[PDB]
Amino acid sequence: SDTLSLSLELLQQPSVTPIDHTCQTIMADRLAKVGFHIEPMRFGDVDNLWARRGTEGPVFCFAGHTDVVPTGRLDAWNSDPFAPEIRDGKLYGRGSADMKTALAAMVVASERFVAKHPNHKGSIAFLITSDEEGPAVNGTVKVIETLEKRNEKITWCLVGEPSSTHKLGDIVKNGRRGSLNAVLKVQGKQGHVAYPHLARNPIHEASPALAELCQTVWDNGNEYFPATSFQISNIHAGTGATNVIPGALEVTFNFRYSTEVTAEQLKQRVHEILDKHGLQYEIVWNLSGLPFLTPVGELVNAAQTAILNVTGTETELSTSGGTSDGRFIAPTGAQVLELGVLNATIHQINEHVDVHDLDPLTDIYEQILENLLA
Amino acid sequence: HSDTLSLSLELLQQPSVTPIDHTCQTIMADRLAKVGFHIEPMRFGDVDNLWARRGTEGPVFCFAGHTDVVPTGRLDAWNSDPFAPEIRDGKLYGRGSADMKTALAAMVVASERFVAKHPNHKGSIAFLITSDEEGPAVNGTVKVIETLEKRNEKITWCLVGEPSSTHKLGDIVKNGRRGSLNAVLKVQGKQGHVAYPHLARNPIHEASPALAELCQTVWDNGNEYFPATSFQISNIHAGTGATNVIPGALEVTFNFRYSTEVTAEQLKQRVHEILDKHGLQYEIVWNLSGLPFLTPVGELVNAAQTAILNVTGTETELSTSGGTSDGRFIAPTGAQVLELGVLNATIHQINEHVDVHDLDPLTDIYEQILENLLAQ
Ligand SMILES: [Zn+2]
Ligand SMILES: [Zn+2]
Ligand SMILES: [Zn+2]
Ligand SMILES: [Zn+2]
Repeated sequence: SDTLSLSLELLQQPSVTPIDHTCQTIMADRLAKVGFHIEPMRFGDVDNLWARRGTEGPVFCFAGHTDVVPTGRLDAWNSDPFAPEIRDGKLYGRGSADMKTALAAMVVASERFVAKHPNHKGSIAFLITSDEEGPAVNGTVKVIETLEKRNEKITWCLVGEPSSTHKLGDIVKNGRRGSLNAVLKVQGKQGHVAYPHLARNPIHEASPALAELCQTVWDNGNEYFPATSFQISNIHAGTGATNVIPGALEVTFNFRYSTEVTAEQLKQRVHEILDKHGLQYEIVWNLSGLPFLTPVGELVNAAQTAILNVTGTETELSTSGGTSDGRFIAPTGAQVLELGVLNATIHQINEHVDVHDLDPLTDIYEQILENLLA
Repeated sequence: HSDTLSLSLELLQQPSVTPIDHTCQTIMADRLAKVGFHIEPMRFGDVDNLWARRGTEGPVFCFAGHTDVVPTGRLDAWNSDPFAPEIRDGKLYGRGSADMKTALAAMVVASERFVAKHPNHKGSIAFLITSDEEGPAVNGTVKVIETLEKRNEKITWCLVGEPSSTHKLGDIVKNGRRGSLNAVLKVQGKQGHVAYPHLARNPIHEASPALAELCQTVWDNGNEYFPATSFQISNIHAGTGATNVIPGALEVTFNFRYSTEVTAEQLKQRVHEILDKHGLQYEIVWNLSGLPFLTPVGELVNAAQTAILNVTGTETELSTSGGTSDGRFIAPTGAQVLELGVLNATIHQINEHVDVHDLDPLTDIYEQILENLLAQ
């Protein structure tokens, strides 16, 4: 499996956002040998790659990221997350599902495709970033900004995110809910634990609020998007002393919202709940991504037939899960479709992917090239 | 100008964050040694301790206290360096300025004056000082007492210099304290993607309602001797910093200051009862810092009431409120215990400070306590 060997090379590079750690170079060196122009695009602390074979339309673009989320408790892993290994037909390692394996399949499919169909029409392109998981202010958004400024349009973009639920290709995504982040800093007053009346415990004041937020029903979603969901990712207060009341509480949370609400409606409803609990705080909001929905067209069609032909599965469209760089690509007018491995273990400890899906996914991606460009 | 202020500054300049003594006990010993106190340093683990004693016969009066201070943190919220003591509009600012280096200084100066005035005093005077009172406190005063007890060296009266006062100097003295039970609760979740919560277990979400209940729970109503049991969460942590990752675990550090209406095992049983109710998967590591204690009202209280009234015109009042102290380790021996010090208004806070006008009076009080117990 050429996909497996390339997967391992990428998986061995520790690439926690926004580190690339040679990943885009490894890819570029492959692509450069099969007629792709290599155009790296550094933006601050982020590395990006625009690779393109052909100068005429239509333009098919494979999108993805080389960065991975933090590993977590290193002693909770059964094997080093940056030392990939197979164990009972399962490939373990951070990025094994989200999404270094897809990256590899896109490259091998591209190579195999160019070999059997060298005089194909249109162009094939790769838009790869090293900051998709984080702020994403210097990633794919800046690449698009550059492409748009020189009128370089993408017709079809297939983001190799892990779209599947139960079996490979059972789900493909043409849209996504929005993503709204917040860092809440609740102010109290540092003091002695045995003299709470002379202090303000932020953990105590915020408790009822966090409890309320966690149970609050935001919307019921709609026929295109699941309901808005609330999640607290981080919470911190205190430095260690058991007899000291902390002066502040930091709470980091996020909304994945449907088109039934706007970032502004959510913000206002959240301040309204914090005000209701008589809190003294400050929030720093950040709109990570807008809800988006691209049209169902030939990319969806090419993918329905490729999936059915490789796996015998009837795929189903969805906007579920997280979001992707498709939010920065969709505004250009390209049809966006996400297709990858199972998302069962993404961002989890002992993240893995079934080896039996690597070659199929590679084949699926190859056949999509054939249906759209030959 | 004040000898008490002067020594206060000297002690204050030493960054003695639990359990680093940073020469404080040496500063104190060098002075006590010049007025007949034998100096017996007792280092246990990484904790320094001082048993200083003048005399070999009873009764035995003991000044107790700690040189360690709670952490400062480079918060920048400090108007002046916490280990660079200074005065502003008659207030001495610095970490430990109230808890409790000013008292240490006052005890030493009172001892020096008492000895100069009454060289032929009866009984003995001793200082039992530790560098770990604010922390785990396993290698501190508890060990000194283990040592004294094993060689039948008994303390009659023990005056702890913790900041006992509420509004004005010596308005409150404490002969007892509530217990102190600590816990580090680790709620076990399952790390994952925030947008795929059904495939994970957010421990912050699960614990949220349980914590909320713990904060609103009525543990007891206390009694005529002790205020009601209080619960406080001191620290809470989950997640590395990523916004799209559900953390695998939540760590919650909390404490109970409890009355004699409940026992540590009763509290422990209700907490698990409440956590299990919310269907949490967790482990708790408990640590009993101190048992509730109440010593008898005797000669020491009488000497303190008199001393205080004569110095400030204030009638002190008994109490077991606030936190706890090393009296919890001295009380089991039979010593009458009484805590008397400066205001506790700013202890464990940023910009901790003490009203300078209380230093000389506190010193006079200590000296008079000595006079009322060991002179006539
Ligand atoms: Zn991804
Ligand atoms: Zn991800
Ligand atoms: Zn103290
Ligand atoms: Zn203290």
